[PDB]
Amino acid sequence: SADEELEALRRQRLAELQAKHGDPGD
Repeated sequence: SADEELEALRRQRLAELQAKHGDPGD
């Protein structure tokens, strides 16, 4: 799981972060 393992790592840190993203600029 060279890429796979990291995939969970990068998705874990990425998916979560990318989920709390946004920018209304109000």
